[PDB]
Amino acid sequence: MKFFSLADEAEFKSIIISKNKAVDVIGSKLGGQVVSFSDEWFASAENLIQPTAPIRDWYDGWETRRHNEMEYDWVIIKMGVAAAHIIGGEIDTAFFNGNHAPFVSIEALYDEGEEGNIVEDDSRWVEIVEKFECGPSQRHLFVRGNGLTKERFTHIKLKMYPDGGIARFRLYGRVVPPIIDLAYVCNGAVALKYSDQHFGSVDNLLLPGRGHDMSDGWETKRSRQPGHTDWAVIQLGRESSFIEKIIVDTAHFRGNFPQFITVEGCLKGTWVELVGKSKTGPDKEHVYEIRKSIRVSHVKLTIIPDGGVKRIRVWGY
Amino acid sequence: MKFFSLADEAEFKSIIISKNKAVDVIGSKLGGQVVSFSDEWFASAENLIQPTAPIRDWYDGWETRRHNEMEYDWVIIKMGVAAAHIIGGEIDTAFFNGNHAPFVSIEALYDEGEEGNIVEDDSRWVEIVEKFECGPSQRHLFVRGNGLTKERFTHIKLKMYPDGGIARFRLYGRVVPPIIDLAYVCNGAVALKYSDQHFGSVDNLLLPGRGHDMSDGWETKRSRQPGHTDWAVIQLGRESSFIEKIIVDTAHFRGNFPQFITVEGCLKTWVELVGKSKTGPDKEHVYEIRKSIRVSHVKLTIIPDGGVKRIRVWGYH
Amino acid sequence: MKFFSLADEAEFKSIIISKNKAVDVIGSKLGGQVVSFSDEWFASAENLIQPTAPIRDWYDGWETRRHNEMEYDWVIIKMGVAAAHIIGGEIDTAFFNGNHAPFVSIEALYDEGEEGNIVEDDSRWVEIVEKFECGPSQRHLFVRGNGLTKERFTHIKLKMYPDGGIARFRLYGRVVPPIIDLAYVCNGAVALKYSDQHFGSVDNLLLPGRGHDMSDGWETKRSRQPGHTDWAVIQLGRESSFIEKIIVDTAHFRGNFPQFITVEGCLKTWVELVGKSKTGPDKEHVYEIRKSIRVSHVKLTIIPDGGVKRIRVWGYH
Amino acid sequence: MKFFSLADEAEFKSIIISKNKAVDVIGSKLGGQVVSFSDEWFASAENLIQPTAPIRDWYDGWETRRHNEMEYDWVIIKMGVAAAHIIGGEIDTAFFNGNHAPFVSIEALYDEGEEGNIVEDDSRWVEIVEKFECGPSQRHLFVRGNGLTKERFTHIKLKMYPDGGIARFRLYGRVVPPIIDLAYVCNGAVALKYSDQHFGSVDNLLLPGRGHDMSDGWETKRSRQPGHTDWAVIQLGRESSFIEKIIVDTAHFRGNFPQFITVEGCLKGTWVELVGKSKTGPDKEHVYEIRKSIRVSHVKLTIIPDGGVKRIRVWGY
Amino acid sequence: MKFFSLADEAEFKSIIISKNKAVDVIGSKLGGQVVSFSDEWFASAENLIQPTAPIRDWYDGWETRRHNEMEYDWVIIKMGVAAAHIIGGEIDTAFFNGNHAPFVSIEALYDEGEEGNIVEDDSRWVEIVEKFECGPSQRHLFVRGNGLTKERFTHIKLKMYPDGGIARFRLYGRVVPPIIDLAYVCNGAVALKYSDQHFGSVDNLLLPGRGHDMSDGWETKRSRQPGHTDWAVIQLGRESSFIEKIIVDTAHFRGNFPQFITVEGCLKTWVELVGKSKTGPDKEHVYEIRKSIRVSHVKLTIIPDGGVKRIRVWGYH
Amino acid sequence: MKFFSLADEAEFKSIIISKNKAVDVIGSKLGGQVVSFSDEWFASAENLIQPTAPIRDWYDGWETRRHNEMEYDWVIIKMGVAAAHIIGGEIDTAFFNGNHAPFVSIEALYDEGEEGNIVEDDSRWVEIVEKFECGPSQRHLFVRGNGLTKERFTHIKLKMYPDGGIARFRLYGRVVPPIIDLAYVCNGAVALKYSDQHFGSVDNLLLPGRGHDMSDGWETKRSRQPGHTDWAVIQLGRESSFIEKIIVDTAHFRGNFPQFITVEGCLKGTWVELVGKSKTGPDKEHVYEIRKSIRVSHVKLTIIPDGGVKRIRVWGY
Repeated sequence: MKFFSLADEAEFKSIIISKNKAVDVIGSKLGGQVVSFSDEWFASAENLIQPTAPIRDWYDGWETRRHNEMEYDWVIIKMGVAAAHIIGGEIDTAFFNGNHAPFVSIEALYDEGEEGNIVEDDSRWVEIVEKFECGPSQRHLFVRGNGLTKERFTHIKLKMYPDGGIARFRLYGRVVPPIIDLAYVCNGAVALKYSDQHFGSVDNLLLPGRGHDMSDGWETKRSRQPGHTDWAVIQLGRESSFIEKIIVDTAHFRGNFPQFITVEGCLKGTWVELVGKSKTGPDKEHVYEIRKSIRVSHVKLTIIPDGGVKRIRVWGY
Repeated sequence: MKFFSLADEAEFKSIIISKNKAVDVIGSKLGGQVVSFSDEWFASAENLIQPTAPIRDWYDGWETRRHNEMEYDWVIIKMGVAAAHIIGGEIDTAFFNGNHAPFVSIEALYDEGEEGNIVEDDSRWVEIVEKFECGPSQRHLFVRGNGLTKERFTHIKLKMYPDGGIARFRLYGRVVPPIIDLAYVCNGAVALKYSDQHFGSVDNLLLPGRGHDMSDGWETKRSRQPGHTDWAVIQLGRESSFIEKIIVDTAHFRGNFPQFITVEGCLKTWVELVGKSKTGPDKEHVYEIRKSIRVSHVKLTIIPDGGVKRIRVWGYH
Repeated sequence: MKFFSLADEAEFKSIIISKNKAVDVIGSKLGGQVVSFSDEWFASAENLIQPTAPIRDWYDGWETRRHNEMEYDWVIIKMGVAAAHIIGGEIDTAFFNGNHAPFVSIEALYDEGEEGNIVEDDSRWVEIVEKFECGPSQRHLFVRGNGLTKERFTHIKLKMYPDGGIARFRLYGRVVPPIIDLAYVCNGAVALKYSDQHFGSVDNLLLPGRGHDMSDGWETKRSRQPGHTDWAVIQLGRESSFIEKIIVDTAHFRGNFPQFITVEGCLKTWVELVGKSKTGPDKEHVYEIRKSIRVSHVKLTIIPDGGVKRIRVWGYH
Repeated sequence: MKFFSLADEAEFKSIIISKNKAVDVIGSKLGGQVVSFSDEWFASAENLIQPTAPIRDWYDGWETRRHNEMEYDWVIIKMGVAAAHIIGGEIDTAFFNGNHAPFVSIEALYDEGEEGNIVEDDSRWVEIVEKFECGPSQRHLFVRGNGLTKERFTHIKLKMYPDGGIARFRLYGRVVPPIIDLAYVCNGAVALKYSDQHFGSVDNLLLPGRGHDMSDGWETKRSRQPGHTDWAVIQLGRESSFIEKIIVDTAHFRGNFPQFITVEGCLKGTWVELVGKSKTGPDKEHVYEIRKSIRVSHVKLTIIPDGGVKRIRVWGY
Repeated sequence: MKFFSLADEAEFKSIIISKNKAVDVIGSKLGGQVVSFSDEWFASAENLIQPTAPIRDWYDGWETRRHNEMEYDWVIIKMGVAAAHIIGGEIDTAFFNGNHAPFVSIEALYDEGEEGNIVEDDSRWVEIVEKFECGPSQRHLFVRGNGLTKERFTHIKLKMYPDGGIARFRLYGRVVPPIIDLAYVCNGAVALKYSDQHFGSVDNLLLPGRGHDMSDGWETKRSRQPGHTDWAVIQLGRESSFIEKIIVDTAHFRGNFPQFITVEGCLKTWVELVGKSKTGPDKEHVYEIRKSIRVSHVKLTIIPDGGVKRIRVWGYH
Repeated sequence: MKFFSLADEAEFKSIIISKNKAVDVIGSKLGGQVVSFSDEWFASAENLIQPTAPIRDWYDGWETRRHNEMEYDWVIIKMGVAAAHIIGGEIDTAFFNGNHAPFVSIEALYDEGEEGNIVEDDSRWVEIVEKFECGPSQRHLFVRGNGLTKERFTHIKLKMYPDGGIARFRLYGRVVPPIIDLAYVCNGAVALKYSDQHFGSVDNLLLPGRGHDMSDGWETKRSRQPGHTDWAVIQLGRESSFIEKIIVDTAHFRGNFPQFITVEGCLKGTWVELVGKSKTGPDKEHVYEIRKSIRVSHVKLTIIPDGGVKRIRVWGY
């Protein structure tokens, strides 16, 4: 289990995103749910998986009562996705300076069907991340020493020895997919690179639903340089052959949506235009019928000159 | 399709709950999620499936802009449940007087796996409920003339002609079963009878997770006469042959948790499965049975009253 | 001086609106401003001229301290309009039960230019409305027996004997006209008829600026029958001889702006000045006429309903 | 067009106030109004002219949608005063770091009478301040290269190429006046110098109305030094000959109003007492009958030992 | 023990106020303080003695958890007063419907000095009020059949059988007198009659300190007929022989303080002690008498109405 | 009168607490009340004695109107305790930077019985702390040059020459006590030393009542070191001989109450166990019957491994 410091978050993201095409599979934004837990006295376990960063001044996180008599506190979380292989994750103890979780370990298990709610007592649990030490009010970026778990997993269990507080818990993993949305996160797609993110993130583009407001989308500052543009490179969770339609949803972007957009395709060198410059409108699902055969592995959305987009869909085989 | 007036809700349930063994398969509490919609100008589409009763003042409901160019507005909702057969539902237009939905019609569709977010266009959409008329600020309890739909669906589509507002949308259906939690709502269990429901319904007993607070559970009024007790009759999604674990969870109930609880089983005459046991607060109570019985309906008894969050029943057959 | 009961508001308007062509010349919405007052101990004098109806709970009104040493309390208000002849007004004592104004009397005055803030002392103050009696928590609609005052004024003074509270003070008067906006309230135009007023009155159509939000405009209920339309009949401050520009402004109406609008002219039989045109949201619609017509009353028609912020009509004569 | 930095605001105020006797003639505090504008999506154009300084955390200013297709956005503001000559002004882009207006130019025009609402299209518009560049989150103090415009103006137009945000817009100008209030701002009077201002400003003394609270008055910290005093030198908008009465209004100053006051007069060298030490009371209009003939150009109010005053009036010829 | 219905409150007071000369000796306003309690799970025990009437929504009252193992829940309250004899009180179960206190009983105890906080256990606790039954959301005005208790107490104990909620608990008793303030509540004075009580009762006149705001005083409605006056008849804790100072305190009454006040004395025919004097706001009015009179009941007269905070009367005997 | 700086607060506390066994006898937390005052215009005199530290952004303190004509402003405060000897105190002018009280002096007086409310005019007042200078926004720790006043006192009077603001006023004094609670503050007990205080203070343990929430108790951070503990040494206000029972109340500490506690006794050298390790529960009054004879002067409560306690009682002779 190698650790990373804020100083090298760049490298950490590289090991996680670019090299292992993984995502925070327990995040609520994508479907993650809290199945159970041992205690939740000062702050709810649900706080652990929210998309927003921890706020202060009540605590934004999971804090249990004091003096646990059990060897550890715990929580069981079900991935939003069908299953995935784990590479690493984050444990943020933000604003918990002292009463933070002293040590933490993670376990996983695979449950064929939604037969019921998993119990912490289940015999299928398996250690995914050996016990390690946490520091106060900080982020712990960690990767498994051997990398991607060779087994598939559906539920994960966080353990805090013996109790305390954790602000956020992120667990990155390679989605094991179930005509389909090739750029859908639940199908294995992930956001790779991007010009910039002001609010929201490029990985919001590959999510379920149209969202609730502009916060769950991808937005970029108001630029001024001529010929300026913004872009996001998504790696479809499965190389295409036939792309029927590409959808660019600007839902909730009413006064800051892009002026034009263009989509391109690349195969694991040259980029090919799939949807040339197209004037876009506010809060709409602009649908582009491609009906073309191409072997693309990556898609690139370009916002011009900048703006906000909620989602991008790429239906095909 | 028959409609029921408020003074007939008693019979309405009879049709959907006792007879058809249905439950609200699109509500959030259970996993219902908005996939998309044509517009949400004045009020968010997600409000539709909330578990709370509409609240006044912003509008606690769904509302599109005026003068729709298309023939109707729509919202696409994915079932929380794995699949279900439909019988009817509720369309509450609360607090929308005049600008309420003139007409509504419902369509269902069956999609195998989360390939992506279904589109209005999809040629699999079929009419499940013929277009009927809505009135100002009221509830519309309806049931399909032909009872349950022979087919089973995973997503439903609501159509409002041509635009306006709907406060709530409940769609009732019989869940299709995917050791298993035999009382778990996802496996087809439903609550038929209850002695009392002061706060939170009895159908909360059979849901995923442990919830957020006392509101997603079952709570009865405070009683005074000796020997008084409250109960909930639950129909297992399948008859049992063997039962290993029964779990009564009082999570979140700290000052009003029941004093003692018992669990009796029946085949449709009652047999004791769990003898009178003193319960505690915000705790999971695990009772080992290791016995074999052919019970179909279970009955939780809390004494003298109080609240319980969940009841699990692990068995076979 | 005659008074009208609520069940007579219908006739009240007839007298002031249709007959005398008056408008509330001291309200803030139109430019009314408090110049000074003798006291505002419990509630601000500025509340008097607000466009909203009194709201309960602080007191939404004007209230002076108890036991006034002088004979009466007073407030001096300057007309928004350039000058006007008075017919009557409203004195709403809403929510002031018992400590309401026992008596009230009104005085007017004509001051050329903004030399400074007029004083109570000024020897130009003349009685326009004889001292009458007010009752607890109610509205007092009154009209001068001698109709319009032969003279024209710029400031008015309200006297409360000897102290107490008044929720609202409306003073109706016929504006004195200073290419010109012939429908502009400052030039003497007034709205006589309207098919409907769900939110915001039709007299908002003829005001300065584009307003703040949807509240300072005209909005009609959402309609359902085909071919339904809503309208507003406006009397120009002067008959036209030539009309160059007509402008329909829907500023702030983004989801309920009208679909199409038309403008007909009449001389007091209607003539089309602006043919059916599709309108947009939060936009100014400029229609060139370059024609000559002797119209006195204009009529805006929005289809099928919705809201409009302003209507301008530039002409001659 | 010479610019000034916060470092030399002192000199800027000198060029504007002392040398050109000008005031912020479009300020709402004095009567400035927003007539129209091109867009107002993120923040209202009315925010531009409010008396208070820009606050943060919604934006306190004027921000338009993105990617304007028109060459520039704009707003038309009507001065509170009858007319004035312009010398300069301020453009604050506070808290707009990046999305601020890249460039700005100002235009003016004179409209004989309130014939209607001016259109940005009017042919009378005249460039008053050539296009210049703005920086992020900062104040831009600017003066016209040639100084006071030889022409009179009533409306001014701010243009933002092509869109963005401006926090505040101040436009200083010499008021062209219409027995009168010689110290009335609408008559050309201006606050020249002053010992100090804690809350509110000395220029609040020459405003219309009695105000709403202590914020629109002039207040000084609680001093302790013996024989300490505070003063404000106003320059009447017109040399006097006969001063009938001087009014000192302490409206809204109930616990921090001055203990004594004295008024003096000077002619453009020696100061002459007009109202000697006079014990003052709370929330009152202390009226001093002078009935004296004097050629004063400047008036000086002295607060002892300190305190709060709402307004000072000086009636005469 | 007799109970009185609301339509009998008139008689209730007669018994406790005029006859027995009692006052609410446990309310906070007067010094009542919670010493301890068995439980406060859903609602704080301190709410019981608040001077305000119960307010809805949290619960404005006292509420213990469900299923008490002991026979009853309890709260221990220490009298503000030095000691008192009990006659009866009020038990308001407002807003507690069903989960209200089934039964209640009261016990008193006399402890010399503040040795510590009394315990439920203490063998000095004696029954003062036999266990009676309470109903849902209502007031219970009761009086002891045997009138005043022969003994005097310092602390009282409320017992709720077995658990539930009580909104308010008033306990009436005749205070035991420890130059002295002869009208001071702690010396046994009580208010018998008043002409009017619009805001705040007359018994506030005789309390410790000057209070917090206008709410802890006596305020009468605004009157209109000439010569109208309001009064309060107060019974001194002892007859006077000599009276040196009378003090009328209008602290906090700034805009509704009385205009003039007078004070007459009587022996139980009235004699003037303080002649008509003009009163001021938020000020203490000290009137020297230096005379000897055998008065027992004093009478404060405010003209024409208004509010007064306190009335002190220093004398001998 | 020697002063102390924040730098030597440690020494100041030593002179006050350890050497003179004194406490803040006018604090509201212990019973202190405001009897009267000269003015309270900007901020209530009651703010002076609240237990919490001064907050900002209305002012948290006592601020009077400006320009007092009287030689000084003042306030009369009654100690919560029966009487005490004074050693020193604190005057905090927090957040009052400039308008703070320039000078201050303190007076005291003894009133046999609660005969009435003391007047600032009383002849018994005695100078306890000669007039001294205060600085802006700071704490003034001061001790009487000669120390403990040889006389007993019940009321104290703060004087501010001539007016301004004081944030807090603390007056430490040795309590003159009235089977009893030997560790009760009202009996002369005081908190001496302690391992640490996170929230609340160790001196909260010796207070009246059970409190309102966790803020009026003694709590320590969540520790992690093995064998870690927390303790508080109380000095009984009177050496014991027979200790009947010791009570440890953990009221309001539900999730952070200690796991075990032990009480010890010492005589003015060796510590003796009085209550050995005892598992403690939440929100309960753990009662320990000692029924032992011992000459202890000091008591020591030990929290293990840490936690929160509301009060400790020690009944005996």
